[PDB]
Amino acid sequence: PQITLWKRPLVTIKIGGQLKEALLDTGADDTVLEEMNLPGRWKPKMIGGIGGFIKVRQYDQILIEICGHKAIGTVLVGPTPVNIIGRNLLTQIGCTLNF
Amino acid sequence: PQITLWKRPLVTIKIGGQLKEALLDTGADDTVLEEMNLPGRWKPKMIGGIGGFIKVRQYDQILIEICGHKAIGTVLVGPTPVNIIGRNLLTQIGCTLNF
Ligand SMILES: CCOP(=O)(COc1ccc(C[C@H](NC(=O)O[C@H]2CO[C@H]3OCC[C@H]32)[C@H](O)CN(CC(CC)CC)S(=O)(=O)c2ccc(N)cc2)cc1)OCC
Repeated sequence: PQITLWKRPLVTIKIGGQLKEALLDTGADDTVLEEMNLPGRWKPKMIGGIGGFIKVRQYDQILIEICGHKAIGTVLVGPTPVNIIGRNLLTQIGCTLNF
Repeated sequence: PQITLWKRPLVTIKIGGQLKEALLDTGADDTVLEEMNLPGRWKPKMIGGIGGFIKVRQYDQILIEICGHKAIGTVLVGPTPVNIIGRNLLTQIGCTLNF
């Protein structure tokens, strides 16, 4: 689809078999989701945003469906203000900016 | 043009007679630029992201040229680590997400 930006570009995602809403965020290098339970091993990591740095749980090679497009990659879980899909998965679903 | 997301979507902008590099950021509601001494009146504001909030100065009706496309609207100025073009101006240059 083509998505205009008059409103936040929120889409439904499916991860761990559960549905959620997430923001397509071209300014995010990485995908960061709010606190949730995900199976498999995870490594503690840090990521920085406009307000400073936070501690997150890094899950590698995670299956995640974004607006009907499948991705498999790194998902960070932690106290982000909102669920964001970053460039590491936006590239996988073929997302581009166009103007 | 079409911008892929393999790397950060950085482009040249022109504001207050200065050229700068800025991130085209669909995750940012509003444009926030690194510290610069703009003229005119302003209002204090707090914007939040990963890590918490920062204090910024809100200027209204500021002209920004983004890749030769002219836009005018709210521009926040403060201690952001990166120049960020948010949705308030991305809409004005016809920018969309596509996959
Ligand atoms: C310590 C920093 O290190 P740096 O290298 C790069 O810092 C940054 C790089 C990009 C961004 C931009 C930010 N990206 C981000 O948080 O992404 C993080 C996860 O992915 C990696 O990749 C980049 C960082 C992490 C979002 O796109 C936009 N935000 C909102 C979003 C939705 C609520 C927040 C999830 S907002 O808060 O900024 C914002 C809020 C209101 C506004 N009116 C305007 C902006 C901020 C800082 O610079 C120092 C050398």
